[PDB]
Amino acid sequence: DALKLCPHEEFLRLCKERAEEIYPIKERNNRTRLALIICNTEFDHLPPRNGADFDITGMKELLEGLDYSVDVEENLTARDMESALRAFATRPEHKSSDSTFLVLMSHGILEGICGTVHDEKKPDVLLYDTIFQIFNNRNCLSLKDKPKVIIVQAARGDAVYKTHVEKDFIAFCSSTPHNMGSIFITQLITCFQKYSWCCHLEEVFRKVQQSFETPRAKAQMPTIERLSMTRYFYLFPGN
Repeated sequence: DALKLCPHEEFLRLCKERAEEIYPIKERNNRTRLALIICNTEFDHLPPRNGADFDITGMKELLEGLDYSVDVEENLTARDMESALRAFATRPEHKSSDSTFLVLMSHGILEGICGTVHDEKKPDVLLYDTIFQIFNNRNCLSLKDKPKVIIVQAARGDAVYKTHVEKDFIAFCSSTPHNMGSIFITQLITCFQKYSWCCHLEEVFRKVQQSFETPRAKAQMPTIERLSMTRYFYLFPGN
């Protein structure tokens, strides 16, 4: 229904008592949080993803309620998806932000998400590794030490340097095969609305996952992947 807000006194108490345990929050009047939604709905060689407008609308409204300015991209090839991500990573607003969200919705394979022109004979794929590399501690200094939340809906889904430089990420992934709004996005929005005022990000994700704890829904439970957060991320909605 509505995003429940965190009382300002609870925000202050938690930020004072648990300051070393949670990501710091920039004050609301000097803050310029950005979020990005990429959604592919029409493909040259894949079924359409109808009702995506409802998922986009819901996620945009949720993120704006969480005080993110939302850029929406639709129906891009893998090349253009990577371009959009690099452009977003260089935005100067991130300097005066405390965090970001990246929401990706398309068909997917194991290694990444499909662009609009993807075919099995001529693949068009944005690799997940590319996403994490674009925003890592070397390549995105303005988001360094800040939580980078990647929400992925992709139907039909040395490393020591990677472990050192890819920090403060979390990915929340649904790979439910295709067939209004999608179940994963609806549950995600409901749990943020009901719980983000009191629980940190991973507790919200766990409430989402618990909603799939039934015999017939368990196979579709979204997964937390590539977790490298060093603190807990409280959103303090309304603050």
